Amino acid sequence: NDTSEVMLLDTGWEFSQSGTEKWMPATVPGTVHQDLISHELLPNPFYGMNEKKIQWVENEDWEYRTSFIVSEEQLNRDGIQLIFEGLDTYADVYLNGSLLLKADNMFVGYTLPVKSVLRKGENHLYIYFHSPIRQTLPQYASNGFNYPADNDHHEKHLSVFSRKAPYSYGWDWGIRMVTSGVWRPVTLRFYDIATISDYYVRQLSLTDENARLSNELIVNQIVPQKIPAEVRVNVSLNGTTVTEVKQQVTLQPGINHITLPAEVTNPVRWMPNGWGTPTLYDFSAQIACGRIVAEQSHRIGLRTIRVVNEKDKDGESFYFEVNGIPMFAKGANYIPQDALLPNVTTERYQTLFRDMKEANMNMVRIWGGGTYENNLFYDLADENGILVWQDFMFACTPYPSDPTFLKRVEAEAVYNIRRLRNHASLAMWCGNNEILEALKYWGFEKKFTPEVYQGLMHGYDKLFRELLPSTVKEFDSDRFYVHSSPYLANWGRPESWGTGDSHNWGVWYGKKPFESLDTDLPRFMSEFGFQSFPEMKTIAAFAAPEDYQIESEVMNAHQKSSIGNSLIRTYMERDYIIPESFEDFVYVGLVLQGQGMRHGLEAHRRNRPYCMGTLYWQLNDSWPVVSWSSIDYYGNWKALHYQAKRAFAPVLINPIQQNDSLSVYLISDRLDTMEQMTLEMKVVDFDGKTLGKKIQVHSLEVPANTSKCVYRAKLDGWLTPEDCRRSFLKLILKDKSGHQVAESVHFFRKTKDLQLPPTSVSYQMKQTDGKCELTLFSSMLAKDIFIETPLQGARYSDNFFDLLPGERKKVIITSPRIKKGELPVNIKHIRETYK
Ligand SMILES: OC[C@@H]1[C@@H](O)[C@H](O)[C@H](O)c2nccn21
Ligand SMILES: [Br-]
Ligand SMILES: [Br-]
Ligand SMILES: [Br-]
Ligand SMILES: [Br-]
Ligand SMILES: [Br-]
Ligand SMILES: [Br-]
Ligand SMILES: [Br-]
Ligand SMILES: [Br-]
Ligand SMILES: [Br-]
Ligand SMILES: [Cl-]
Ligand SMILES: [Cl-]
Ligand SMILES: [Cl-]
Ligand SMILES: [Cl-]
Repeated sequence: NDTSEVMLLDTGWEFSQSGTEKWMPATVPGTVHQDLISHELLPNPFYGMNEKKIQWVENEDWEYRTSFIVSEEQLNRDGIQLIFEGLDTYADVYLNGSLLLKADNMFVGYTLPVKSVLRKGENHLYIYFHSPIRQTLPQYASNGFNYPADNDHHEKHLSVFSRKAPYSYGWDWGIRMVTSGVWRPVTLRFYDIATISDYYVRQLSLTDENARLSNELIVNQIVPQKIPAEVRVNVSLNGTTVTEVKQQVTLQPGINHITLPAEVTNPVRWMPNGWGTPTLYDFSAQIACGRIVAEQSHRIGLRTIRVVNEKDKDGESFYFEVNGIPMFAKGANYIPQDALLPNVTTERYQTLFRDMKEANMNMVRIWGGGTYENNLFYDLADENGILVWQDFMFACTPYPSDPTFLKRVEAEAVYNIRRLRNHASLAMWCGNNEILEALKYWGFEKKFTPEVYQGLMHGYDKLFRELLPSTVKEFDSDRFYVHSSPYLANWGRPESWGTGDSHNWGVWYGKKPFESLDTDLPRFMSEFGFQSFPEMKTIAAFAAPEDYQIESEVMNAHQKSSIGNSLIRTYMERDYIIPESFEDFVYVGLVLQGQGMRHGLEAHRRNRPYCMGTLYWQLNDSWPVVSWSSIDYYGNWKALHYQAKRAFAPVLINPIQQNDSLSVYLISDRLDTMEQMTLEMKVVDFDGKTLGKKIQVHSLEVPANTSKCVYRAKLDGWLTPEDCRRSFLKLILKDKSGHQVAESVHFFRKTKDLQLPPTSVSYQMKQTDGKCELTLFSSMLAKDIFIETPLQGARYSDNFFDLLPGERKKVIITSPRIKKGELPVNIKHIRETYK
């Protein structure tokens, strides 16, 4: 790209527990915990009872040192900057006897001029990480109250005083690992003349005919002379130049602001997953001085995203309009992929997005108790067509709002807004998670004096209704901001449900049946969820076999909600026979979470346009644990992920049965209307025999982006109560010429009420390496089958599906670990779980 040289400061690091004077190799980027693990100085934090055994680390200070060589020639570059992309958290950075920086914000990158401090030959970098605990003890002691951050698993809730990942202090699905270290990359850049400080591609307008852009550059010129330069912007697509623009300047010492207009005629639009291609242009900005001294590029998607949040007859709408078209949101809430962030590899990020794209998602919420994710994450969003709802990193508690804290947050907000604002995927900012809800409804007013309660309320506005929205207005002015999710709606207050987004925790915390999701509807569901134990191979990764009960102390260990086990059983008993064995119980819990949650995903799509989106809680896990996730820590899809994929299908046949009657809806998120369609249904018993005749509804239309009822029949006089216990409804949708475009299966009774016949799923297996093709067969219905393998991270073409009486079913299992010579397979189904 340009004449600069970058040195990656990523080898030869050592670390030491302060005071010990003992030093050992470290891996950077990394964490103090991981460095210790690598030297068997801590046990596997995720195993067994090890949480309590690793806590001591957070009471210690930790130092990091590296040496590097700089040549005479490098020292004669005009400028040299040391960039820290992340320091967790209170870090005194020393280079060659100079204190360059007192870092105090995990979420901030720092760029430091170092030429004048560097020496020819060897150079010594030394970082002192103050314990974030010991650092904030005195701050907590000055405060005279304890903030109500219940997810902070310590008597003193110190999390709130630090700009550090909230979940690192513990969460209701997470381990407490209050770590430190150089958590993103360290780079030393040697350069001439200037660097591009920021390159913002600002979209001014977009029509089918023309995209107008403003290319906004901040150049930091490091020499004392005035430098004539030419600024060049090349717009390209797939390696071919689309437009090129050019601007003569004379760069002054310090910051220069340069703006160059560019246009793209007949622009190829970036579209979300399901609606077309996630087209990305390449925008390259160069500073040319006679040599290209500086260059920076962004991949740019050309699209409009408008969040429509307006008063209406139903209350206040909350929806996303994309490229002019109201887009029903289908997705999940995302949390950190690990307790130790630098352990999340490029491959792990790629697989997560594959999992989202494959489940037909078009949106993800990066929830406020994690981090502002790394550049890769948003790059993957961009190229997978997934819209991104970005919370600022505040969750579930009120926070300080003193001048100095607000200054720190302002830096963090400016840094990440500029970092993220060029991404096609970025759709909106949200000030926090559930803080206004908490302040209003979680009983804080009986916990604090009236004066401190008032200070919390005034402090709320300072941060979330003044500082954050005004910063977004300044630096990202065409992006929506909302102060909180949920902004008004509260799950115990039906009158508030028509106003904006909902976290419906009536299911789970309120003990409400899954069927309540058909009647308790939001304008937009930004959270709802249900826990499940992960499958046995994940349990085995943290527990010995003597530990495989629900309430072993092990298992308790890996259940951070406190309530969760009894809720699971309470809900399971409503719909299923509770199995006697721990492993059968784990299996039925996976089925339960998949079935109840997908009934909600279905209600929300069915009730469009009243409801315009659904993001379940939660996509993923940070470690081996019992949680609300659809994918466990090892990347195994639970039933819920397969069920999310089905419920998010572009076209879906949705049968819904209430008050002894059946409706069938056809739901489409396609951009085109389907015409001359036939819905075909037939009642089949568990032995495979059709009851009565096929039912045909011909001449159906399925308009773009609609949910519509095409069929209703009462059960009474159609099927007897015994038929209902003994048969299912198969439903297929076909075009004019009889091509199948969709299919569903419907059961008339709760699973515990079904007269399931004893049966064996037999299978044939054809195994090559990387691969296992299974052909399954059962003469009778096998209900909710789980094809279970011991192979961590094995991917399946399908799983957690009903194998229909007599119907062959092909399933492909893939894994890099499958060898050309036989994969262990155990097939479970509902009837086996009880006598
Ligand atoms: O309890 C599970 C999850 C939390 O992990 C997370 O804070 C989320 O915002 C939420 N709201 C209600 C419950 N939940
Ligand atoms: Br410099
Ligand atoms: Br600099
Ligand atoms: Br200027
Ligand atoms: Br990174
Ligand atoms: Br108080
Ligand atoms: Br606001
Ligand atoms: Br137990
Ligand atoms: Br019913
Ligand atoms: Br069902
Ligand atoms: Cl261990
Ligand atoms: Cl940046
Ligand atoms: Cl139903
Ligand atoms: Cl059986």
